[PDB]
Amino acid sequence: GSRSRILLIGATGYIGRHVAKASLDLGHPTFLLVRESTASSNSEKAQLLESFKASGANIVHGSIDDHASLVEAVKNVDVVISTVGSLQIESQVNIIKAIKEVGTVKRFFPSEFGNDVDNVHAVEPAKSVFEVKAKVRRAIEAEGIPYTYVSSNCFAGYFLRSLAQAGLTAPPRDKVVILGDGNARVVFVKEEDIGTFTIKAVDDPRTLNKTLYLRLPANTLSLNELVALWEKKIDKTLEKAYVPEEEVLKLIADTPFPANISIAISHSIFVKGDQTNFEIGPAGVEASQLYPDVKYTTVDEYLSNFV
Amino acid sequence: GSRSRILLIGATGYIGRHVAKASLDLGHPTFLLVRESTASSNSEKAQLLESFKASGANIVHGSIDDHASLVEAVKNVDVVISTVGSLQIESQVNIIKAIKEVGTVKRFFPSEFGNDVDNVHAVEPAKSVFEVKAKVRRAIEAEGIPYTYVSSNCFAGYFLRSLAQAGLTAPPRDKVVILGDGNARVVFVKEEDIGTFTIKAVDDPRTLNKTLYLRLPANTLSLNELVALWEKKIDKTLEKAYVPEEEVLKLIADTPFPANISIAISHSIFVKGDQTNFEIGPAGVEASQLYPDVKYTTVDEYLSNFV
Repeated sequence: GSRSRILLIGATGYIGRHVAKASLDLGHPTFLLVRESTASSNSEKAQLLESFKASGANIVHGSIDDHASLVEAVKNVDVVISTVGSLQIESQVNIIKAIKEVGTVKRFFPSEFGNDVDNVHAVEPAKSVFEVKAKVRRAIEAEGIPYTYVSSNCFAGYFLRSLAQAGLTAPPRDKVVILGDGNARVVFVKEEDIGTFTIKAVDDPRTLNKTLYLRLPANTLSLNELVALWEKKIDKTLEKAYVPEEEVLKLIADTPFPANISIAISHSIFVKGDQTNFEIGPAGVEASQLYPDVKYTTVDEYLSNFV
Repeated sequence: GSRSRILLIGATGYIGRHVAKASLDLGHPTFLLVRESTASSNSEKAQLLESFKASGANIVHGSIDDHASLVEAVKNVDVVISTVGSLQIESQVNIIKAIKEVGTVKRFFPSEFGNDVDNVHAVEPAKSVFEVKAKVRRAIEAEGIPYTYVSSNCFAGYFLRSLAQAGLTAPPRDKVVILGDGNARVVFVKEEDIGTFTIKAVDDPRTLNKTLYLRLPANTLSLNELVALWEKKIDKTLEKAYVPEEEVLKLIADTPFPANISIAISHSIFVKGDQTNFEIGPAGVEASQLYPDVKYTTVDEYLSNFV
């Protein structure tokens, strides 16, 4: 179970909890940075930490708004994996200053785990959300810090489970709204799989100073293909609506915060096809060609459960 | 006579457009800080700008980030209204330094137009979102800028046309999901009316250093009374589902950005009832009792267009 000491900053977040679990499962010494908080006011969180120290994670008590707790937690580790929320994507500049000041960190993974922000054709407000991450990448690069940018694409438990439908928690059995032509390919990855491939890249030299894509073969399809795989399984036809790009942009302009960020990320992904409309260059590498050994849940597998 | 000059920052945003309209309709000198009118990109923006130019507005050049464009723009006015989207709220601190240097400005309206962030019982991530706006209020107050905070509660175009169902667009005809008990009262306001009441307030001594609340009597209702009114309109009863606070909190935790912000803002409004569960204090003022003049669109009138 390899050897390196990993620090998770933002362990209780949506993808952070899966990256933390797999850190423990491929057997590393896992450190979790935790800010002092009132636990009744932050219940599910306290309970998630409870279960991480029960699994064996080593809690460091800190904040990225405390350089002294950051430099300390960073001295202590080999790779730093940030999985913070959108509210503090820009505050990762603190983790960089501390990573710079310490010198002992072998690899920094910033909070990415979605689209590759240097290869999107996004419209506002999504265009600005992505530009905050891109700017942290240029700051990691300016410091000379060793990095891996994980571009894990679409969370299966959000987008696949909903069949890319804005409100849902289960695949619709009546109707779907397909944005654009429905032929842009997307890739969906189960969150627990995102956590495993991320932890497998930590010490590998093929992922040093690379963007790691998760372009998983069995998991790459268009919404047309996904609706058709599910009409088959549920053995009935869904009523469909087709929304062109122009009608999606009007929707974005006429929706307030935060739902306009949702619809604009969905234009980048489902209309523009931003997860699959560019080639992995010299500075990129793919997780299935790099770790062919990992068995990931396919879209057919994840969908058969909801049938 | 001599009418007050209004500069509006964020004029093409979701609410800024309705404020800019009303400044022009109530005969104020209207100046709009615009950076560019992008060649092919947001031509909706461009044709919005054009509409306001044709209607009488003066386009001032510059942005929240050119400090000199801002100083030069705020010196030539009496009232400054900011309606920037959530991604730039934190940067309105640029507008505070420019207003503070100029001395001239009689009133600053920060980008509020929602819940009173100083009377909120929110959970994360909404808690953190509400606080960057609370952080700006304090800074206005710290440099002693005259101000008016517009707490205009629920936008009818997002929350009333949907009957508080996320997924948007039209009131359901079958079932409805209600968060909490459905008795927490909320105030729905049509965006046009939010433009009106904001401008009615720019000169008033009664709103000077006050929080102006839109608790419009015919529009303040609980979601259980809303479903009942609509049920009556379409002469049919819907099914209801009540989600307890424990599962609302769990869903926020198990949903990614930005949808978790959406759910945490619905928790504040529809489960905590933060729009109506406090008393308007000595530094608050209410809009319909201040302006009995404005024949605001009522919920029944708004909802009739969906029958």
